[PDB]
Amino acid sequence: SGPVPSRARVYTDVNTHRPREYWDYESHVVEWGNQDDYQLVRKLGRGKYSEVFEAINITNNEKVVVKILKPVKKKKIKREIKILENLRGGPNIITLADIVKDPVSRTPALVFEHVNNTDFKQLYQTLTDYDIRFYMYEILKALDYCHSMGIMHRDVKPHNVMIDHEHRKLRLIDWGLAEFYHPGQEYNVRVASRYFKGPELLVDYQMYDYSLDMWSLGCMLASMIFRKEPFFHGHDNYDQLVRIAKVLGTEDLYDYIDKYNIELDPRFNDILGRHSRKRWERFVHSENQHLVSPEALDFLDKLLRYDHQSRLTAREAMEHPYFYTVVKDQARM
Ligand SMILES: Brc1ccc(Br)c2[nH]nnc12
Ligand SMILES: Brc1ccc(Br)c2[nH]nnc12
Ligand SMILES: [Cl-]
Ligand code: NA
Repeated sequence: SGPVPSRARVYTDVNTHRPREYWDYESHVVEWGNQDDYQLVRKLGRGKYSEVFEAINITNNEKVVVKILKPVKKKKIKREIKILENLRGGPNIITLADIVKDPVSRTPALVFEHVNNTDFKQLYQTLTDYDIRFYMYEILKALDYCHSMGIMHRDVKPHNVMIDHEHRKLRLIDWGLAEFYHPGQEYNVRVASRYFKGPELLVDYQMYDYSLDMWSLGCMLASMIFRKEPFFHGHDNYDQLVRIAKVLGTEDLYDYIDKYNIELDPRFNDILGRHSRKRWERFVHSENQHLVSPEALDFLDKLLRYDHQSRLTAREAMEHPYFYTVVKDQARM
């Protein structure tokens, strides 16, 4: 028999209740602007799918970020545009300002309202306890928002969090792997960066949901409170599940496999072995103990579960005692 079907615990049917045109990005008609409205100033970065530049809008002299898309399926480009348009104005979501083509090359580009190219990866191994809680809460605002809008990011990692530490402002960027959640849809498991991949991706369980982002968030949290980058340090996608199994234990892994009737790749048969579930105290030492509290460990434990349905939702996470002082200070301000 096949894998047991799965549904999101929250925001299950939000796209069903929308007009077709909200989520049917293949049918979306883009009005392409003129990249000659922008002059590129300098290169910020370069991923697999894009080169990113600081630029000037010559019309209003405003600084913007231009993301030149490396050639790719028209389908992926419409998906990213539609998701960015749907989420525009959401808390801690990057703002799409324009969609343009170079008049000569006809290469498509996305124009975003300016953010500094200071990613969380550059800052997140040097934060105070309070600032980890503060920025984690800001990321949760973006995730609860996109999940509530029927979208999963699928590439949550420190590089995709841009932070202005001076102004205590955060933006979740790079929506190029994001998808719409539809109940019963089987998704591509070749998403996310190795160290942040949820167990569903690693065992090829395709009927996943928003909870994938909550695993990635747990990987980030573990890295930061333990000063261990990355927390799960696999050599490849097979060894990645072994690194998880040595922490979360094999009993819960095989119970998860059984629960969803997952057909485990035979490569796993000799490498997973037999491992106890480790107490988090095992990762605490003199250099990180100031970042680790009962609150932090209780919260982390409820993000890093094999069973995607078990993980906290973004809103449940925001309700956790770990954030009580952040929530109190926000109200005060
Ligand atoms: Br690097 C970098 C900086 C700002 C934005 Br907005 C980005 N989007 N993708 N990569 C980005
Ligand atoms: Br990095 C970064 C993040 C969020 C905001 Br809002 C920013 N404004 N300038 N630079 C920013
Ligand atoms: Cl990263
Ligand atoms: Na401590």
